[PDB]
Amino acid sequence: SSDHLLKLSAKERADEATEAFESWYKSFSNGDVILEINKELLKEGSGGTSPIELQTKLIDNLKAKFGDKVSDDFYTSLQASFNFNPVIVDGTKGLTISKQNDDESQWFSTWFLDTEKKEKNTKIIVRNDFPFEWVDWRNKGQHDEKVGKIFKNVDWDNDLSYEVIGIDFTEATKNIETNQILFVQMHYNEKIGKWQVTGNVGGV
Repeated sequence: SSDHLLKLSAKERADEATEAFESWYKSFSNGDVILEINKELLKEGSGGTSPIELQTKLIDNLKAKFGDKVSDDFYTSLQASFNFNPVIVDGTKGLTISKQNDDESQWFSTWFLDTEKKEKNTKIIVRNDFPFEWVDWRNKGQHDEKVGKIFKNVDWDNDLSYEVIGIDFTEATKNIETNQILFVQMHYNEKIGKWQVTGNVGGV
């Protein structure tokens, strides 16, 4: 229904969104694999098989796993996030995602991703083992200095399509550069009638 947002109360929305997030976040198991290359590909630059290919095949697979659950700009933003934060096979590291951007924010889209092994890896995976908590942007986050401004793109004061999630990286570990504490926004999709996880993220 159209006014589904209008009819609901703030807590009902917050809860609806959070539940949607969980649904996704838990629509797969910790550590499931999304890009695998044969062992053979580790050697040389031959076979490659090159960033735009890896980035692509990766994104393709992702789209197939997730579907409606995330907004299209989500994939969009992630692919943009490469470009200068490339996917490659490294002689020691094997297959990995290299942080090469002075822009910290370009790295932010990589938050949910990791490598099976720290040396000579062949696989790329997802993690759902982080603590997450609903956040009150409209009243708390938006004014909160240091990150009150990471979300410039939403009105907040007049817009009901968007809500914010907070994630805690303090007592967990990754094989690639890590951030600590990030926020991700959910958008209610009018056409679809459900919440989606956008590619809009930030906050160090």
